[PDB]
Amino acid sequence: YSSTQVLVRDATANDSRTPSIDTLDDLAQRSYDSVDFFEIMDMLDKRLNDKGKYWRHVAKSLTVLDYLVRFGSENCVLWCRENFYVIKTLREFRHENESGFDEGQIIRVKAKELVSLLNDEERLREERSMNT
Repeated sequence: YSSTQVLVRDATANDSRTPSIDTLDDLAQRSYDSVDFFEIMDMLDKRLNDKGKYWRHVAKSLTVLDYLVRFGSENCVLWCRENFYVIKTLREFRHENESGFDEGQIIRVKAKELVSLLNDEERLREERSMNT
């Protein structure tokens, strides 16, 4: 029974837990309600715009977005198309920790893939056709 604010905040929290499928699928289901959608995308917008030490907000928000564009509301797709700039800037996201370790690498990878997916509307439609 968790609120949508708490669910989306926990899913994208700054910690090393990756969002659970349980959580991604509940988000996806909730994305079909216009009020929940507002809440989910509000938080994801904030977190995708984070930088530097808060890279985990980005990485996780990207995972959520990647799941929503396949399993959530068609509005999740339209949102990414409307805010495509945010996603595209993430293909070059950098954060080197003070040990000289690139944490951005996986974000780049995912952002490159999601931009690719978004631009290949026929492939995206095929995937979306398999959702329940």
